[PDB]
This record gives sequence, C-alpha cells and structure tokens, in this order.
Amino acid sequence: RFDDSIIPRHHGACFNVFIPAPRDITALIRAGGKDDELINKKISAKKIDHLHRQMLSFVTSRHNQAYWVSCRRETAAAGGLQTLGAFVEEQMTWAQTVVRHGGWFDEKDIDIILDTAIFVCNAFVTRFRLLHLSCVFDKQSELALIKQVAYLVAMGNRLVEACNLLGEVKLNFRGGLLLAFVLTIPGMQSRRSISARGQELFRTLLEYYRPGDVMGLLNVIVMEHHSLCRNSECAAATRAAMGSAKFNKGLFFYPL
Ligand SMILES: [Zn+2]
Repeated sequence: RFDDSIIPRHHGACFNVFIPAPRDITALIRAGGKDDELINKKISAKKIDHLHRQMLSFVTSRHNQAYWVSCRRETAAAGGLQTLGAFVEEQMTWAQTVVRHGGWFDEKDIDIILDTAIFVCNAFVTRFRLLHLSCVFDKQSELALIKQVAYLVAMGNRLVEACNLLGEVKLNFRGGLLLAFVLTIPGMQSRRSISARGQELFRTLLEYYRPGDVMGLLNVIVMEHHSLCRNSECAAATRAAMGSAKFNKGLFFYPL
C-alpha cells in the first residue's frame, strides 16, 4: 500500500523548493550586462517600488540607451519562451510601477524597458507558435481564438487587430489570459487606437497583475498538458520553444 496519488509527480523538476515570501541599482545595471540564472537576477515588487526614482533615472538616461535597447531586442530575437517570459515579467512589473508613481506611456522620451515591450511581445508570441497548439489547448473554441491572436501578432504589425480581438472575448481560460498579459504593455502603448473594450481590458490587466502571473500561467499550462500528452513531437516542440533560461543578457531583474 502507499498511494502514489498524494505525490505531485506532475509538478516536474524542482530546483528550488517553495519558499514563502514575507538604495543602489548598480547591481541591476550589472545584471543587465550578463546572462544568469533568474534566481540571480531576482528582486521583489516592493524592492523595485522602493527603487523607482533611481531605476527610472537609469532606464531613461541617454547614455548607452541605444546599446541596452538593441541588446534586449537581440536577446529577445534569439531567446526562447523562458527568456521572453522573463522580459514580459520585467516590463509588466516595471510599468505597474511607473504608473503608480504618476508616470504614463508617453512615447516621447525613451524608457529602455518600455521601448521594447512591443518587440518583446511580438517575439514571445512568435515563439508560442512553435508549440503544437492544437495538442495543448483542447477546447476548439479557445484554440480558435488563441491561434488567431497568434496569427495577427506573429505575422506583420496587426497589433491593434489582436488587441481588439481580445477585448471582445471573455478571458476565463488560461491560454487567452496569458496572451492578454503578453499584449498588455503593447496594449497600453497603443491605447488611442484600440477599442474601448480593449482599452478597458488592458487597463485592468495592468492594474490587476501580480509579478508571478505570466511565468505562472505559462508553467501550469505546459505542466498540465504534459501530465497527459504522451506525444513525442508535442513534447519535443515544447522543449524547443523554451530554451535556456540562462540566456537573458538584456534583463535587469526578474520580479517577485
Ligand atoms: Zn501534446
């Protein structure tokens, strides 16, 4: 007797056990210039919020902005979904912060982390399509949407079309809400071109986002499909999509 059910064997590997969560940014500048495990780039929502003035004078400083922006886009062009989910996390948590402090998405003046939201978003979704979406999503109604939101963003501009498409749909299933979080900073940055119902969706996703949510949703989605998907190629593609999580040269922090 035993019962192998009470073991979360579906949870996969575990390199860090769950640990319960309870003025200098040069270490964050130096994290940006190197690839590292995310646990080495990690930081707390409230640590960043304490460091807003200072990290703001860094990301909006003119010196090397051209390099950090190209460098981030270079990583995101070659990174897998672990890199890109890391970038999406960093920018979602950064935005949420600058807003709380009275900032806004004004394309005039450059913010390193923000000036790449749309590039990073395009890159993630383009990599999402490397999955066997058909195997993953299941419900035909959900897969139908997800596949289309991925079609528009991945091919061409068409960001407004994908933002608008999401505003119409109810996002009570994980795959769509994920992609919504991905587009939330492209969404806000495109606020005066999208449907009012989009404008409201992305606004709320932004204010209701907590720093784990994107790497979380991506994790549990991939995790639970592969508790049953015995398919050899679907698993092989899932592995290709998320490459090294240690390929993040442009990333300044991984938020929590
Ligand atoms: Zn599968």
